[PDB]
Amino acid sequence: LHKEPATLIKAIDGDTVKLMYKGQPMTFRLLLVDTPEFNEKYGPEASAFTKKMVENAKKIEVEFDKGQRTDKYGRGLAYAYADGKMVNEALVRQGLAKVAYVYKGNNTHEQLARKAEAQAKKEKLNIWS
Ligand SMILES: Cc1cn([C@H]2C[C@H](OP(=O)(O)O)[C@@H](COP(=O)(O)O)O2)c(=O)[nH]c1=O
Ligand SMILES: [Ca+2]
Repeated sequence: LHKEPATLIKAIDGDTVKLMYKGQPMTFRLLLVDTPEFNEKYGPEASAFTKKMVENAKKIEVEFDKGQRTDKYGRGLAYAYADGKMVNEALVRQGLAKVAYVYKGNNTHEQLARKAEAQAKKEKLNIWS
């Protein structure tokens, strides 16, 4: 997989963000994860976590997997990086997202995400508390 440039337009919630990609505004949904909705427990903390990561980043990148690049709602499906650190994995590591929506052929980082989830669960963090 390859990292490509993008710039932040605006934070949305724990697992969606509006980015400019190839010069066009798009909503991105983060692959392999599910954060709580803002109305749910840990939703606001997940939103804040993603917001801080993407707003503080000097460089945002997106990486598409091998399969579908947009979902049925027109959202981009990607792994997002802030100053080289994967947002998707970082949310799971912090117990702010569950590994979820693992579809075959867009699952390159599944192992990495599951290992983060195991560690978060062992530490009893947030969702796992
Ligand atoms: C993350 C992801 C979500 N989706 C779709 C499945 C779910 O459909 P439904 O809306 O029919 O439940 C939805 C969940 O996204 P959200 O968690 O943002 O609600 O997005 C994909 O199709 N591919 C993906 O990789
Ligand atoms: Ca969600």
